[PDB]
Amino acid sequence: EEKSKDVINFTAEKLSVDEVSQLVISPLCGAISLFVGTTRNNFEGKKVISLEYEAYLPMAENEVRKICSDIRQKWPVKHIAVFHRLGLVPVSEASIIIAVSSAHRAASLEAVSYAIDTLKAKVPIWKKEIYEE
Amino acid sequence: EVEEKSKDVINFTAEKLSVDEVSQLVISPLCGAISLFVGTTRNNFEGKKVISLEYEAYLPMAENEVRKICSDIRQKWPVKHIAVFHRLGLVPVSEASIIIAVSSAHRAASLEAVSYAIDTLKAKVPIWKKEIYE
Repeated sequence: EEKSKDVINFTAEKLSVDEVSQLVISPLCGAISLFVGTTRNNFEGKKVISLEYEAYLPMAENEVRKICSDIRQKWPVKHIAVFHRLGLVPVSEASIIIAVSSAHRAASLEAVSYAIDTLKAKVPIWKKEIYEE
Repeated sequence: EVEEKSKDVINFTAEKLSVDEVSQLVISPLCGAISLFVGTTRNNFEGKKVISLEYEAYLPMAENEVRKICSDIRQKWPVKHIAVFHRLGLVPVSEASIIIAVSSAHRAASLEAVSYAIDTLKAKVPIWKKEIYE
């Protein structure tokens, strides 16, 4: 018997795809799907050196919990993890990592896609592009 | 605006797979999205307890089929790097038998590519799995 987990974290720290995958590991699961959001080095023509992220944390957390609850109603997932970085996120570093685990791949795949689309659509987190001055 | 040659990294190996090492292979400054799928040995199958899965790959056919998958992906979606690692031999419970990673400018490509990749690999690539019980 293993209680299912929702691990949600907003943090200024560098996100590690390894540490996050570990959080959703289970012997009852055969699939883990992940999404990693990275700072791309350009936006509409100009060179980007980093992205800066801000949020109203309480609200943001609450919205991520809604997403988790919704996921668990539509799919038989086991563990979910959602990490978002705040502050400056330099090029090629991760601003968001999501991971979901399940018995079979369909659930985890569909869950992760929904998670990322929904988070981008519904969570109060903003970004400012930092260029070269 | 440097050119960075796009990569297809395909590997069959008896070694333990690392989700970190595989993600590194598809990293790009031109990409904002990396999607991954990790296949793990589940500890049961139709009632009975499983201790490991054993995988055997018909080669080089299995490589050739993974290359087809990569080519097909690149015809429909604007992905940048693809990586497909499959472990062979005994893969104990909770360890990874397959890690697929795809990167792109934007998330739709990488999400869609990875699902297509895993479904298609399970459908078309000649790898035999035998359940090992207790």
